[PDB]
Amino acid sequence: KCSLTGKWTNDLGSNMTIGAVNSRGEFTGTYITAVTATSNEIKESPLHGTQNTINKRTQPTFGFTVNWKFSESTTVFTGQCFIDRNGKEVLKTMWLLRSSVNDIGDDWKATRVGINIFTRL
Amino acid sequence: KCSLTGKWTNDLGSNMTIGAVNSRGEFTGTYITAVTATSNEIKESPLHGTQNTINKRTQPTFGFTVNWKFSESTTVFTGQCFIDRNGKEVLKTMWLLRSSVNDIGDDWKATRVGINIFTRL
Amino acid sequence: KCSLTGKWTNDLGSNMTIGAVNSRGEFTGTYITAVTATSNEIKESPLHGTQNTINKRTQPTFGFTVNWKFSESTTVFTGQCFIDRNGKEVLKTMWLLRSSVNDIGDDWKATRVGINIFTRL
Amino acid sequence: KCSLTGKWTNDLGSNMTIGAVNSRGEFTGTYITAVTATSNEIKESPLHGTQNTINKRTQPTFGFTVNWKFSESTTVFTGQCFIDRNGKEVLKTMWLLRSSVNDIGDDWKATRVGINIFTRL
Ligand SMILES: *[C@@H]1O[C@H](CO)[C@@H](O[C@@H]2O[C@H](CO)[C@@H](O)[C@H](O)[C@H]2NC(C)=O)[C@H](O)[C@H]1NC(C)=O
Ligand SMILES: *[C@@H]1O[C@H](CO)[C@@H](O[C@@H]2O[C@H](CO)[C@@H](O)[C@H](O)[C@H]2NC(C)=O)[C@H](O)[C@H]1NC(C)=O
Ligand SMILES: *[C@@H]1O[C@H](CO)[C@@H](O[C@@H]2O[C@H](CO)[C@@H](O)[C@H](O)[C@H]2NC(C)=O)[C@H](O)[C@H]1NC(C)=O
Ligand SMILES: *[C@@H]1O[C@H](CO)[C@@H](O[C@@H]2O[C@H](CO)[C@@H](O)[C@H](O)[C@H]2NC(C)=O)[C@H](O)[C@H]1NC(C)=O
Ligand SMILES: CC1(C)CC(NC(=O)CCCCC[C@@H]2SC[C@@H]3NC(=O)N[C@@H]32)CC(C)(C)N1O
Ligand SMILES: CC1(C)CC(NC(=O)CCCCC[C@@H]2SC[C@@H]3NC(=O)N[C@@H]32)CC(C)(C)N1O
Ligand SMILES: CC1(C)CC(NC(=O)CCCCC[C@@H]2SC[C@@H]3NC(=O)N[C@@H]32)CC(C)(C)N1O
Ligand SMILES: CC1(C)CC(NC(=O)CCCCC[C@@H]2SC[C@@H]3NC(=O)N[C@@H]32)CC(C)(C)N1O
Repeated sequence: KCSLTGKWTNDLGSNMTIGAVNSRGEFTGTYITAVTATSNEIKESPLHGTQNTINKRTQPTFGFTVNWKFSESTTVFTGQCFIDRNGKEVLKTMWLLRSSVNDIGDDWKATRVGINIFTRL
Repeated sequence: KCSLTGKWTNDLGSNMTIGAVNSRGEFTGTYITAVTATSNEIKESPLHGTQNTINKRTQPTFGFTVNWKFSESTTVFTGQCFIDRNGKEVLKTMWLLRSSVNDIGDDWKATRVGINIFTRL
Repeated sequence: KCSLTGKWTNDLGSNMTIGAVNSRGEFTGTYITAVTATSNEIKESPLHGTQNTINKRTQPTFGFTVNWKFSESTTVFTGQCFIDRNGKEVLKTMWLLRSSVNDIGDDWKATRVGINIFTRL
Repeated sequence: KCSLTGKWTNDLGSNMTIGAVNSRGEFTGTYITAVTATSNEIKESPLHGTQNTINKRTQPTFGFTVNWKFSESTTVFTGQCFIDRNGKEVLKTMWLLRSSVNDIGDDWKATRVGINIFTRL
């Protein structure tokens, strides 16, 4: 099975624990990033997301928001669960990192984009 | 004030109602998209997200996930609330749309990106 | 007609002059950005791109690279030319801004994404 | 050295040959994609780009446009050359794929985003 519940780790070394997914596809969890651009100490951050429940797909899409507890930014992840050739689950995700800008004129430079690959711990 | 709670509409005509934001910055709501690539009839979809609570910023960043009830995809929004020159609130967001792909080999083509500007209704 | 040749201006106030498009769809030009995150003075920068010519579409897709002459970054634009409801040409583009990072470990944070809308001057 | 000139292959199996980079940082080449969403047979496609020449960086940023000869879309790549721990050259790139849409109302769904990692052949 390819279930979001459990512990995950991505290619950067970030930790991710996801709790039970309810009948509506909602789940919470904690995110421990290995990499930060801030000068603050990294701290465990809550994550909230949902997984698509249409058709009850064996590899449903999902998204979640990480509310960083040491930064003023927000990252959103979206991706899908895959059972690779071997039979091990993989989460392929793309993310957007939103920085805080003091002016709406600086908004053009506030969004970063990137990918992450999560495997089970 | 620039508060996510209330009704919003974006440049595509999509509706968005966000409920109260709790002390942890979590909020739920419903999303009614005006535009769909599916052949299904559009339907109101739940959204879940959080807004950054670090520093009590008057224009905090936020992210939320839309779990489409008529599609098998997931969209994640991230952006910031702005009080423009006049004094009207604006949400500047970028989003990722994740489609469902049956194979991990098709994963490269599953993510769309775009922007939305939300104003109060 | 919706031809890339000529002068353009986007929602940020950036200037853009595109030269003739050759039979292979290649074109050069200059880009004058109104907004910069650097402390350097902005300077006119060359751009190089091509436009798709597969079906001689009235609104072909295109892409080009801006090689900033005052920054160490690179921006790539991709979009399409549209003849809007009125009859005025519009270029709808999305871009990626690549910053220079000293280490491959910092590569995750080096890419920005955003949109631009160009109208004729 | 980390020079764009030569042959490259990415994680999808796509081929890439880049010619000499001139004093202005311009280069051409051909791109052979392993993966296509079209029903057409894949064909070698020209690419045009430039690499940043500011500061004579040993790992300068670059961008290029692929003008697909079998599709009506355009892909733009932007990234940086890295000399990894061992001594291998790696191109870390993000790309935007622009599809052709008949109407400006469909423009919201026309852009895909993704990453590619290129190693020397
Ligand atoms: C992600 O989770 C893994 C699994 O626990 C963490 O790896 C362990 O980290 C501790 C920290 O001292 C080490 O003592 C263990 O030996 C590590 N185990 C393995 C198997 O590597 C990892 O630290 C977590 N990532 C982050 C950023 O906290
Ligand atoms: C977004 O919300 C607005 C505000 O209610 C909707 O606009 C109304 O739509 C109804 C539908 O028949 C019309 O009767 C009203 O005249 C509209 N009011 C205004 C001020 O335009 C709009 O339909 C919503 N968008 C979607 C996609 O449902
Ligand atoms: C983009 O092009 C426009 C058109 O020339 C520029 O607007 C002019 O800028 C000069 C600069 O002093 C003014 O004197 C003119 O009055 C402006 N004309 C209009 C119609 O606004 C604009 O400056 C260019 N953008 C950048 C960033 O250089
Ligand atoms: C990318 O380049 C490599 C290197 O030539 C190609 O790999 C060869 O493909 C031919 C095709 O029949 C095989 O006969 C060789 O055995 C392959 N060599 C290796 C080392 O794998 C590859 O085909 C190219 N990719 C694409 C999409 O054409
Ligand atoms: C603007 C920038 C570059 C980013 C901001 N910093 C942060 O957002 C740190 C919070 C942790 C982000 C972890 C991302 S999230 C996606 C990816 N996947 C993963 O595991 N880690 C990364 C603010 C400052 C100003 C410091 N800097 O400069
Ligand atoms: C693959 C593609 C193109 C997309 C998929 N369709 C959907 O995801 C429809 C669900 C509503 C999305 C609304 C987006 S969300 C961001 C933006 N902002 C806004 O208001 N609307 C848009 C699946 C199919 C196969 C049908 N097609 O083909
Ligand atoms: C990392 C960051 C934020 C960006 C880098 N700066 C630059 O890239 C300036 C070069 C001009 C870019 C213009 C973009 S391009 C797309 C968009 N459309 C438009 O017209 N303008 C904008 C480097 C530094 C470190 C200074 N900062 O910090
Ligand atoms: C809309 C969509 C999904 C895409 C369009 N197809 C193409 O653009 C095929 C041209 C080759 C693209 C190769 C990309 S480029 C970045 C990445 N890196 C790599 O090596 N390959 C991939 C049109 C149609 C309608 C067919 N489909 O549906």
